[PDB]
Amino acid sequence: YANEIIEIKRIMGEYNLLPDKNSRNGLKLLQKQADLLKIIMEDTSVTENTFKNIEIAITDIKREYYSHTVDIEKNIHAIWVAGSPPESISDYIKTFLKTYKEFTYYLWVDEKAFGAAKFTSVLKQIAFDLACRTIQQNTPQKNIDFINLYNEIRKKYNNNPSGQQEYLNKLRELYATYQKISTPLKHMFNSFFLENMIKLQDNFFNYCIVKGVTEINDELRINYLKNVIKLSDDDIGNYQKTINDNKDRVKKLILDLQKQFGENRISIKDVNSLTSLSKSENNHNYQTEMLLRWNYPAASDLLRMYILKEHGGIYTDTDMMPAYSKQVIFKIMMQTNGDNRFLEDLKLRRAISDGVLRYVNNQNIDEVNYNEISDADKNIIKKILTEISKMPEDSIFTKINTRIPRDTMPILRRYHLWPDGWNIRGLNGFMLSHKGSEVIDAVIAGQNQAYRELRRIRDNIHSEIYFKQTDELSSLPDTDKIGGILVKKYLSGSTLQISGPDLIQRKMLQFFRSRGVLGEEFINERKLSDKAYIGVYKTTGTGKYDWLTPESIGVNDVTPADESTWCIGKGRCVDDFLFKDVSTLKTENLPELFLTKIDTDTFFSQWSTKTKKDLQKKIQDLTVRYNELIDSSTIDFKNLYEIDQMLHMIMLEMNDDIAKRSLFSLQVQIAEKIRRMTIPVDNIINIYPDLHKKNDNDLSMSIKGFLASNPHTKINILYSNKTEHNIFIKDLFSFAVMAFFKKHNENIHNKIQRIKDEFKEYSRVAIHNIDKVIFKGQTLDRLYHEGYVFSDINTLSRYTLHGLGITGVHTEENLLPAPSSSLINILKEHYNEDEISAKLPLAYDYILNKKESSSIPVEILNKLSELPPHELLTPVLGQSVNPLGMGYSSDNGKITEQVIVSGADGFDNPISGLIYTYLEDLYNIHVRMREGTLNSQNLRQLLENSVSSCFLTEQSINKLLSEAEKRPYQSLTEIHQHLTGLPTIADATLSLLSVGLPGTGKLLRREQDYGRPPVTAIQDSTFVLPYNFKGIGFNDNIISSAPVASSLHFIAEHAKYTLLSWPEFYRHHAQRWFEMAKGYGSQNIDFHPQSLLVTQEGRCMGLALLYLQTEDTAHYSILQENLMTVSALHQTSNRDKLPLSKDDNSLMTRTYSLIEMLQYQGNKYITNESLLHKTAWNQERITLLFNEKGVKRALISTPNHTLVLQQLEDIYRLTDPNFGHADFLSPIDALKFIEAMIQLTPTLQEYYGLLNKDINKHIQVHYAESDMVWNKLLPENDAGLSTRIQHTTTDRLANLAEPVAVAGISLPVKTLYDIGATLDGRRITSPPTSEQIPSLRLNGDVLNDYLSRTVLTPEQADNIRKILHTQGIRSGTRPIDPEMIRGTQDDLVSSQTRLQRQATRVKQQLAGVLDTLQQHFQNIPRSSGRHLSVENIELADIGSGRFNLQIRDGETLHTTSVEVPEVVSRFQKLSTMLSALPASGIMDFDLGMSVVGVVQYARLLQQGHMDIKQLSEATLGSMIQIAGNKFLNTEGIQGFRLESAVAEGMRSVATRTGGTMGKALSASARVLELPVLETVLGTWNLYNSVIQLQQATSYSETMAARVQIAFDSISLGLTAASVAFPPLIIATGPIAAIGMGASSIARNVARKEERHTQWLEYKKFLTDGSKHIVVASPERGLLDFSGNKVFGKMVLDLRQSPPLLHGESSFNADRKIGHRPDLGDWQIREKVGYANSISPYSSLAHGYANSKWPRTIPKIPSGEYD
Repeated sequence: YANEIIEIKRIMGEYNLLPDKNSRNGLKLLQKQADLLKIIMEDTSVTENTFKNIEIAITDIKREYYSHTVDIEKNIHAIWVAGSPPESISDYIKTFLKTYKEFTYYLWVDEKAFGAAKFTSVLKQIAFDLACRTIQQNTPQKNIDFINLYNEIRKKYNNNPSGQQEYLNKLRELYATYQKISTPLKHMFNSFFLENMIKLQDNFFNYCIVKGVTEINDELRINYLKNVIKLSDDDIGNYQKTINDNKDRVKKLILDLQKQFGENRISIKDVNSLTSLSKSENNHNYQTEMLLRWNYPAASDLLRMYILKEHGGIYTDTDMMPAYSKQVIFKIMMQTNGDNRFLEDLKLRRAISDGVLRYVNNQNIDEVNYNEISDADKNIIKKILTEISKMPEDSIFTKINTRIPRDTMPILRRYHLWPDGWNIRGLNGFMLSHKGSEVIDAVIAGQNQAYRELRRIRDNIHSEIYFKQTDELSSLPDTDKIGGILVKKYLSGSTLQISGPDLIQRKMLQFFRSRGVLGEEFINERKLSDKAYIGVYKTTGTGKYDWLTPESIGVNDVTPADESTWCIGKGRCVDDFLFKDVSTLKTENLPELFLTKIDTDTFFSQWSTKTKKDLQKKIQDLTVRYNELIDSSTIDFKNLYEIDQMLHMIMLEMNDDIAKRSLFSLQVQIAEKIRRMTIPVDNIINIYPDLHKKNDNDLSMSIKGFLASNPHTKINILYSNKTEHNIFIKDLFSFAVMAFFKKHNENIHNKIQRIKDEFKEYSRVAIHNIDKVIFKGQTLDRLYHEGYVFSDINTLSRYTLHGLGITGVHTEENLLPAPSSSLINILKEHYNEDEISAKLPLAYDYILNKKESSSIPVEILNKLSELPPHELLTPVLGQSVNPLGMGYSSDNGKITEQVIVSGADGFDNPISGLIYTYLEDLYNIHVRMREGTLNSQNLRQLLENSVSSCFLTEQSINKLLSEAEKRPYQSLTEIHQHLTGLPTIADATLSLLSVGLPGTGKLLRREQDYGRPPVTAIQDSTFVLPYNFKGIGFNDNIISSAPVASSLHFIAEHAKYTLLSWPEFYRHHAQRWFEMAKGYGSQNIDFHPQSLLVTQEGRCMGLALLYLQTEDTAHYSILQENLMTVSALHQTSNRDKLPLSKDDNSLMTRTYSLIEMLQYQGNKYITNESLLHKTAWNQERITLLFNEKGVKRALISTPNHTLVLQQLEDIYRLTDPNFGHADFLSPIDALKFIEAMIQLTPTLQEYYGLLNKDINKHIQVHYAESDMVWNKLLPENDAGLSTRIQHTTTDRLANLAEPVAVAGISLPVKTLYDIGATLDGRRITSPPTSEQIPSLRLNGDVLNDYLSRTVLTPEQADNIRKILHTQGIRSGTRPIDPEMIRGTQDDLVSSQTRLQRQATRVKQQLAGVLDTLQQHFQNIPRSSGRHLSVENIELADIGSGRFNLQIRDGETLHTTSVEVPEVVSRFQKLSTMLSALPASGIMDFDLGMSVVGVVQYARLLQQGHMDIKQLSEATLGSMIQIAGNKFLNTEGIQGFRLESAVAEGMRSVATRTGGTMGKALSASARVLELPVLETVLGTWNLYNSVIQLQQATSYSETMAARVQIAFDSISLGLTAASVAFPPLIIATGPIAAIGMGASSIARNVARKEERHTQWLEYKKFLTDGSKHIVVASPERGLLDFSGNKVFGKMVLDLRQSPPLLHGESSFNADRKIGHRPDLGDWQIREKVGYANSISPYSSLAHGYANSKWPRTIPKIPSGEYD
C-alpha cells in the first residue's frame, strides 16, 4: 500500500494548504481521502484496532465534509404559464412574499413564447393527419372507421369555425371510439405520431438555420406557419389576440402586486435572459419541450433547472403555500380531539388550506369549498378556521432551512393518504439550491440525454415500429408509451415523464453514488435517503407519521388550485388551440417527410422574374443528375460533390428568398439521403493495447468475448516494438537527468508471447507488429524514427493502419460485446434495471470463463449455461456506419475516439483520404515547429494545395505561432487543436469534408446544435466499456434496448458440394424444376442459378432478402443480372484462381459484405416474433394472407434453405436462389408448385433438410404485419445492385473502338485484357501508352483459361503467339508452350465449342467423384504413415455403379462399398450407342467427345506411374479403365487397350455418318491412336512437377487441371495452320451429315414396339434438334445455325447491335384441343379428361399438348458478325 499511502499523505497536504476549504476542491480531496481509506479497509489482513482507527478517521472526515454548507440566495423563482388567471396566482404570491420577508420574488415570463400553444397545436394537427393518411393508405385490406369519423368531424368544423367546444367534445367521443381499435394499429399510430412531430420540429429548426436567426419568437413561428400551410388573416388575428391577452394579464398581475409590496420586492425576469437557452449542449430542448409535452398547465421542467443553475435560491410552483407553523397544527389537532383524519385525508386538508389562504389575504372565510364533505366535518372545520383567525398573521406559516450542503438540490417530499395506503414521492414543484450547484449540472445532462434517447425513434433509420415492451419504469423514455400518451392528450384533451421528478431523483442518486463514501448517508438501500429531501416526517413507531416536529420543514402542496382540481374545475382553455385544415399542406417545403423530385414545370412557380431569367436554366441543368442522385441505391461521391458545389454557388449568387428556400430544401433532401444510406462493417476488430498495465485479464476477456460472440470474427492485436523502445529510452533519459535494456526487452517479449500462446489454438486471433505493415516513407514510420512518444501515437497508428487497408473496428480500450436481449431478459427475472448493470460483469465472467460467483443465483447460471455464448453476446457482424466511411463513439452527445468504426472493404471511404492528407499536413507543421522555422508565410505554403487550408484564419495562425514560440515540441493532436480549435480529429473530419461538400456539410454541422446526431457518430452500439458496461453509441441504452440474437445455422464438417462441383446440383435438377413449374401453370420461368454460396450456412438468407427488396420487375431484372455478374466474378476469382481487376474485385467484395450483413439481419428477424409473423406451412392460410391480409412478400424457410414469394405487379413470383424463378397468376398455384418441387424430388428434398420429415411442420412462412416494416428493415444502400447495371472491366473495354499496337500487330484493348496483359503487376484497365507497351506482361493463368475457353482463328492464334514471344509470361504464373496456341477453321468451330463444354462438364463430375472417394478413404482408420495402398478395383453392380476395393492398409481393413455411376453410365451409353447405331443412326457428338477426353485423361494418368489424394485419383483412373474394359471388351482378350477400341468405334461412327461431324470424330480418334504429343507430355509433366507443388490449392483443382490438359490435347487435333495469300478462292462451309431429317428416326420407329417408346424417340429427335439452334462466336464474328433442325421460318436481323432472332418453334398437338401453350398439365388433363382429378402428378403425361421445341427463342450475344 505504499503508493496509495503516499497518495493519502499528498492529498492531506493539498487539503491543508487551502485558503478556502468550503469549495469543490476540498470536497473532492475529502472524497479521495475516504476512497483511499476504504481501499485500505478492503485489505484482508486488518486488525480490529485497525478497523476501529479506520472507522474513526472516516467518521471524522465525514463530519468535516458535512460541515461545508452554503446559504442559498434570497431569491424566489416562479415560472408564469401562458393563460394562467392572475386571481389564483396573486394569493399564493402574496402569501410567500409575506412569509419570506427577506426575499425577492421573480416571475419568469417568456414574452417570445406567448403564442407557442397555437403553433404546437397546428403542428400536432399536421402530424396526426399525416399519421392517419399513412395508416389508411398503407392498410388497403380494410378501412378504419376511426379515421373516417375523424375526417368527417374535421370537415364538419371546416364549416363552423365558431364552435370550438363542440369540436373538442366530438374529439373526446371520437377518442372513446378510438380506444376500440386493434393493438397493432394503436402501436403504429403512436409511432407515426411521435415520429411526425419530431420531423416537424426538425423542419422548423431547418427553417431557423436557413433564415439565420439567433432567437426564436412568435413572428418567426407565424412566418414558418405561413411557409408550411395557408394562414388566413383570421388565424393571425387569433394569434395576436392570445399574445396580447397574455401580455395584459401578466402586466396587470405584476402591477397589482408591486403596488402592494413595492418595486424591488417583486419583479419580472425575462426567460430569454438565460445563457442556458442559447447553449449548444442544450440542443434547444426548451423549444422541443413546447411540442413534446403532455402536462401543459404545468411549468417547464428544463426552465426551473436553468433558473436554479444561473441564479440559485428557491424555485416554487405557483399553487403551493408555506408549511404551517407549530401552533397552527397544534390547534388543528386539539380542536379535533386528536382526530388525525383532519391532517391526512386530502379533502379536509384542502378545505383547511383554502380557509387559511382566504384568511391571510383578507377574504371571506365562509366561501370555502365544502363540497364532498360531511356536515359535521364542515362545522368542525369552521370551528378550526375561527380559532385560526385569532392567531397573528406572523405565526401562521414557518420558513424553511436555507442552509444546505454544498452542491446539492433538496427536493420536496410529498405525503398523500391513498385508499391503498400512503403515497410518498418527491416533487419538483419546490426545490432549493445555490448558484452553480453541481447536481443541477448532472440533472441538466440527464435531461439532455433523455431528449436524445426520445429522439431515437426518428434518428435511428433501422428502428422497429412493432415492439411491445413490458411496463418496468425503465430509465429509457419508452417511445410507445409516450406516443400513446400524446395521442390520448391530442384526442381527449387530458405517469411517464422524460424530465420529471423520476429523472431528477435518478440523476441525484447517481451523483451521490459517484460522490463515494461521503454520499453513503444520502443513499438508503440503493435509493435516495431522507437527507436528500425536505418536508420529511418521522413515523411515531406506527403506520402514520408524526406530523409534529418534522425532520425538515417542507411546504403545503394540498391547495384549492393544485393538480387535482384543474382537471375538471378549471375547464380546458380555448386560447391553446387553433383549428387548421391540413389539406393545404405545402409538401414541397417539407423535405423531412416527403421526398419530392425537382420538376422544372412547377419548381420555379413562386420565383421572381429576375431570378427565373437568371438561374432557371442553370437549375434545369441539374434536374436529371440531381434526381439520379436522389433515387440511387448507392452514392457516387463525384456527382454528389459536383451537384452540392454548384447548388451552393447558385445559392450564394442569389438575392431572392423563396428560391433560396427551395434550393435549401434540395440541400436538406441531400443531407437526409446521406443520413439514410449506411454501409456495412467488416467482421473484424482491431485492439491496440498498451503493454504497460499488469493485468491482461481485461484483454483476455475481450478476446474471449469476441471469439464467443461469433465464429467468423477476426481479432487483430496490434502493437509497436519501436514505440515501446522509444518509451523505454524516454524513461531512461528522464531517470538519468533527474541490464535494464535486456530486462525491458525480455518483459515486453514475455507479455506479447503470453498473449500469443493463450490463443494459439484460435486462428482468428492474430498478434501483429505495427512496424511491419507500414511503409518506410509514411508519416507513422517517420514518427517512429523521431522517437514520437506523445500519448496520441496510438490514435495516429489506428488512423494509419486503417489507411493501409485494415478495416473493421479500431479501438484502444478492452471492449466487450454488448449483451443480447436474451441475456438481459434472463437477468431481468431476478433484477431490476439498476442492478443489471452491476450484475453484468459476473454474467460475462461466467459465460466466457467458467467462474461461478456466490453473488448470483444458481438458477440464473443454469439458465445461462443452457444457451450458446453467441446467443448472449452481440458480434461485430450486422453493424453499419455512415456512407462517409468513418464512425465514432459518443459520450454525452460529443463524438470521441475510443472506438473508430471504418466502413467495409470495397466501399468508398471519403474520410480516409482526408485523414491521410491531414495527417501529412500535421506532420509537416510538426517538423517545421521542431526546428523553429515556422512563420505565417511558411505555414501558408505548407497548407497550400491542401483542404486543411480552410482552418487558416488570422487568429489560428497567431495561436499556432505563439504556441510554436512557447513550446517548439508538441504532439500532432495539440497542433491540430491549435490550428482548428476542435478537441479531436474526428471533429475536424466534418470540417475537412465541408470543403468539397459546401452547404450540405455546413448544414450537417449546423443541425448538431438542434439535437440532430453528428453524421459521423454511430447510433447503435454492439460494444460496452469494460469498467462500467455502458454503450458507446449516441442515443442507445444497452439494457432497455439490447439487440435480438441471430440464429446461426450449424453445418456439417463436410459439405456435399464444393465450388467446382456446385454446378452439378443445378444441372441435375434444372430440367425437372422447369417441367414441374410449367406443369403447375407457370407462364414465365427464368433460370439464374447462384454460385456465390456453395454451403448452406446462412440458408441463402442474404440472397433471399436481396430478392425480397425489389418491388418491380425492372429492378428485379437489374438485380438478377448483377447477381449473375457477381457469381461469374466469384467463380473466376475462386474456382479458377485468376486475378481480377481492381473494380471487379471491389464489386465482388461489396456484394459479399452486403450479403453477409443481410444474412445476419434476416436470421435475426426470423427468430424475433415481435418483428415478423411466423406461421407453419398451410396453403389455405398463406393464400388467405396473400389475398385477405394484404401481404405482398413472404419468406419460405426450410431447415436448410430460404425461398421468396412476391407480388410483383399482377403476378406472384417464386424465387429459388439456386434455380432462378417462376411466376404464377394466383398464390395457390405458386404454393402448390413449392410443395411439389420440394417434396417429389428426393435429392432436392434431402439437400433442403426435409428428408423423412413432415413438411407441414418443418416449413415456416415469415411475413410482416405491414409492408413498411420491410422498408424499415432492409437497407437503402444496395451498392447499386438493384438500381443500375454494374459493368465489368471487359464490358467497359469492349466499348473502346481503338486498337493497341503491340509487337507490330494491332488488336483491341478487350482482347489484350482477355489474354492477361498485366502492367506492373495489375491487369490493365485502360489502353496502355506507347511507353508502357514494352513493360506489358502476360499472365500465364489468364492466358491458359482464355485458350481453354476460346476458339481462335489461325491468324488470331498467330497474333497471340507473336505477343507471347515478344512480351513473355509474367513471373510466378503458368508457362505456356507456344506450340499449344493454335486456331481452327470456320467449319470446325462448333465441334471445338462442344468439346470445351464437355471438358467443363467432365471436370465438374470427376471433382465430385474424387471427393466421394476421398471421404470414403478418410472414413478408414489409417495408422502413422500412408499405407492405404488400395489393391483391387472390382465392380459388382452395373446398373448402379458399384465397386469393391481391396484395402492393403496392413491391419486387414476391408470396405468394399462405393457408388460411382458417373463413370459407368457414360461408357454404358457409349456401348449401347455403338452397338444399336447401325439400326438407329442418331448419334451423340458430345457423348463421344466426353468419352474420348476421359480415356485420354486415363491414358495420361497411366503413363504417370502416395497419400490419400493421389491414391484416390489413381483409383479413379483404374476405375475408368475397368469400366471401359467391361463395356467395350466383349471377349476377354488379355492384349486389349481401351484407346484403340474407342478410336476404332469412333472411326466407324465417323465413316458411316459423314460430314464435318464425322471429320471431327475421325480427328479425335486419330489423336487417340497416335502416341501422346511431345508438347502435351511436356505440359503435363511440367504442371505435375512444379505448378501443382508450388500452389497450395486442394487436389480437386489439380485433377481438374489434368482433365483440362487431356481435353486440350484432344482439341489440338481439330486445329489447322494458317495459310498466307491463298491463290484461289475455296469453299469454307461445313458439310452436312447423312440423314439430317426426321425420316431416319422414323425408319426405326416403324419397328413394332410400345407407342410411348416411339414417342420417346421422336421427342429425343426434337430435343436434339432444338438443343443447338445457334452457336455464337462474337470474338471471330461467326454465327452458326447448322445445328438448327426444328426452328422454322428463322429470321436473322443483323441491323440491331444485338442481332434479333425470330422464328417458329415445333409444338405438340392433340386431336381434340390442338396446341395449348397457355395451359398447365392439370388444366390440359381437365380439358381432355384422361385421368381422375386426384391422380398423382407422376401419373400424368407431362408436357402433353403444351410443349415447344425450343422452349424459348435463343438470344444471340451482342457482337460484330460477318
